Amino acid sequence: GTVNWSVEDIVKGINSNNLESQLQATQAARKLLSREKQPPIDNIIRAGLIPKFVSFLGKTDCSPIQFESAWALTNIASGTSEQTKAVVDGGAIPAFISLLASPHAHISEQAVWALGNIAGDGSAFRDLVIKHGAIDPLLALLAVPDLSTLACGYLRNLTWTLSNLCRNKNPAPPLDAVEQILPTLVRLLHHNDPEVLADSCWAISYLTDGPNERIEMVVKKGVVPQLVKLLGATELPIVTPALRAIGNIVTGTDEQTQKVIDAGALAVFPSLLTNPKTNIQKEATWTMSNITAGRQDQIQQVVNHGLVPFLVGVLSKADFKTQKEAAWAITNYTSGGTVEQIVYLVHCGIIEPLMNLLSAKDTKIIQVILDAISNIFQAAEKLGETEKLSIMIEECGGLDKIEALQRHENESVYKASLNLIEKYFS
Ligand SMILES: NCCCC[C@H](NC(=O)c1ccc(-c2cccnc2)cc1)C(N)=O
Repeated sequence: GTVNWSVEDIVKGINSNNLESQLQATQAARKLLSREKQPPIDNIIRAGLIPKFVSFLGKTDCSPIQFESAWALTNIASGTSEQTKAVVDGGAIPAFISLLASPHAHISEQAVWALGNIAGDGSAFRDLVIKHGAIDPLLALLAVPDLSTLACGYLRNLTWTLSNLCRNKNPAPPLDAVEQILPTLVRLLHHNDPEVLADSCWAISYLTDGPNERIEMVVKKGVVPQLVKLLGATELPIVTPALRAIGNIVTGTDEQTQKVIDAGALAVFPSLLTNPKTNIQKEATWTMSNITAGRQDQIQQVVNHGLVPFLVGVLSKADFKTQKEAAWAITNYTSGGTVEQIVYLVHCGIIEPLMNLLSAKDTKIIQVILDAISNIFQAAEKLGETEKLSIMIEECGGLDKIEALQRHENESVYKASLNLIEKYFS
């Protein structure tokens, strides 16, 4: 029927003066554009078909050509930026917005998906979608008493598009737009479908990526407890964005950080710090590094929850990137912690795995480690145990690693090494 038409025929039919010939060629185009290996998007664009497609969006009298041209356009809009641009340039954005209120759910859904791909392309288009007024009719589609009545795929599409309106930076989305979408986002975050949950979490993790004021608008809606609950999901696609949102939040103030701790976050971290998926373990250790950068009573909760031996663990054996996150966690802990907390850290076994990392050929981790070693001696000098410490470090090959660092490209490293040898050794 409409399968494997040539571009030339599609053009011939869409140009005819026959609504039905056009409908038939438009469907042909959509099937061509829907093929999986190398769909001829640029050939379609070159033939000048986008303006014609955009006009069919307005044919309210012919519902099926609306759907078909919507789907065709959608396929193109899901390609490169240049391709997405051609769709926007054809004037698709207000036309798609008008279709959100289509009586046919298939058509309105298709518009949702298309606005999703356009906003998702980048900041400028995101903000252009918003200016043309997309947010209200998108939100209106979710104004039902119970989200469970909505079609499963329909609801996944809306959540996904909403998350693209939250998605990029430089600039971050308009404050006024974020405040408008957030209440519905809080609600989706409570909906019982794994995909809606994942997408909602991604949205929140976009909105929490930035300055503390941004973090505050989110934290103020009270989602932190639901984020922590989702942190313990079995589904890795829910846990990955939940962990990102949580990690973003603890880069903010001490008070925003305390919210995460109070919600029970720290109880999930023994799993997260030993998680078999390498990126979850990396994210969890980074998150820990921002927590040890906080208050002394916050360091104490890390301590109280038994997470210090997990940090020793990560430092001892992990992906190198995760180990560097572990280094930062320790330098932060040591610089801001009390003497008793630094003493405990050494009692848990921090020194040897710390020294083994001096071997690493990465200049900035070495300074982080040196930074941390110094902070520990400073605790020891308050207790006059600097000597006993020296021996620990010397027993586990720590000095051979420290002495070797003078013969080193960087001399902020050599100067840090230098000082340590004189001040605390013979
Ligand atoms: N109370 C001691 C906190 C240490 C100082 C404090 N530093 C931090 O908060 C911090 C510094 C560095 C990092 C970090 C950097 C690179 C990778 N992973 C973590 C995370 C947090 C500051 N710049 O104000």
